[PDB]
Amino acid sequence: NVSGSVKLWVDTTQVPYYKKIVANFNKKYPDVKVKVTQSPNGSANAKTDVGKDPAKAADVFEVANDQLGSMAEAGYINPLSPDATKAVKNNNVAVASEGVTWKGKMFAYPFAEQAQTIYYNKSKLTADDVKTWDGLTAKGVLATDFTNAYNFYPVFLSAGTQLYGKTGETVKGTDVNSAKGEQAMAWFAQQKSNKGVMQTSNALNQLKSGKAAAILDGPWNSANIKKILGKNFAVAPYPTIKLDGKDVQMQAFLGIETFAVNSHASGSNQKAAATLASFITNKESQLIVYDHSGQIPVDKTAQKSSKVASDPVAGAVMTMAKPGNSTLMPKMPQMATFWNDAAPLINGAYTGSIPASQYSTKLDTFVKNISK
Ligand SMILES: OC[C@H]1O[C@@H]2O[C@H]3[C@H](O)[C@@H](O)[C@@H](O[C@H]4[C@H](O)[C@@H](O)[C@@H](O[C@H]5[C@H](O)[C@@H](O)[C@@H](O[C@H]6[C@H](O)[C@@H](O)[C@@H](O[C@H]7[C@H](O)[C@@H](O)[C@@H](O[C@H]1[C@H](O)[C@H]2O)O[C@@H]7CO)O[C@@H]6CO)O[C@@H]5CO)O[C@@H]4CO)O[C@@H]3CO
Repeated sequence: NVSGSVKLWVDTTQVPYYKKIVANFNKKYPDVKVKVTQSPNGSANAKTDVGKDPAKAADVFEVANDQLGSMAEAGYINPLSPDATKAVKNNNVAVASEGVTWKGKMFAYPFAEQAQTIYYNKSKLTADDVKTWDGLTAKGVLATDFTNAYNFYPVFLSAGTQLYGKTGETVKGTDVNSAKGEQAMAWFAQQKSNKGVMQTSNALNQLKSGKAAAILDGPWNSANIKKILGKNFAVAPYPTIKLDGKDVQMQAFLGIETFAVNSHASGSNQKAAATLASFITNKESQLIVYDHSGQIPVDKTAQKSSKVASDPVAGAVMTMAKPGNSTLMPKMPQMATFWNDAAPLINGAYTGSIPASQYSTKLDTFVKNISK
């Protein structure tokens, strides 16, 4: 039997359908009392919302894969048991297992495969127009945010640099302090004068108002964007960009969204938390998330289901996941410093706060900063 009381943290707009998933959980585990709330500062802040006060934080909480190495090293999450690991590995696609694995051990329960794509109004741009960045932006406005390093750091990967080495595990392996890194900086700077590129803190709202023909966004907004665009909805994988005169695919990050179990819980509450985390990341639950938000399951069976297999967003995400089209977000403990420093590096190049004469210096400083 499973008994106990557990608190579950999800994002604000996910609460209604996680209550449905928890109702399904309670059909099987009637004696577990679950309280579902939104998290204090959203899934993007999980490591900080938990770490501020582990005993007060949720027992099961939503967290993206990049945060897991920090939380594992800090002791906030324990490794999954051998049986739990076996189930994650058997049930989900390989990149989901890689996403939750730190130094050979799994630390979370994966549920969604995330890659940004182009979402666009097909009455304003054609499928051919969206194949190249310059061609798209010559024909319509793409709204985006150069202050968000998740959006734009992968241009450095398109440029041929590595982030924490070959597989994202090498502390000193970021090599953007190079001519290749400068090519990416120059690309950001070029976009400031591209009249088809609109800087905004809310690209989705510019799509909704009709001021943008296209945005870069992820599958957490798939259903939202389908509603906004209606019969004009279209999606495509990321386009090519020109770096040093060559056309190369513009990358996105590949992220894996997960639930983790707070290591504070003990006794029956710990068992209940692990059971809940397994359940809410199972195939049925992933498909409920898909039905509501359009997020893409990591479950092998769910991905091949007719419903997901026919969704154009799923197809674009599966393209994005291929080598060369994205890179899995690393999960080094240094990732907080990486994100903090990457955003001003990129935005400084875009706005001109960092002029070309400073690219090499700033990239050298960046590598030192993120490699401690
Ligand atoms: O912008 C939307 C976001 O805004 C608000 O969050 C605050 C947040 O509370 C602050 O802590 C801070 O965020 C920091 C993070 O703390 C820091 O870790 C880092 O974040 C990086 C993430 O760790 C990394 O995973 C990735 O984030 C992706 C993520 O993988 C995607 O799943 C997707 O996340 C969605 C979130 O799950 C969701 O909560 C919401 O996020 C809000 C948040 O709720 C709100 O309170 O929507 C997003 C999708 O739009 O996308 C994110 C990328 O945006 O990359 C980030 C780095 O970009 O750095 C951030 C920023 O410095 O600040 C934000 C407000 O800016």
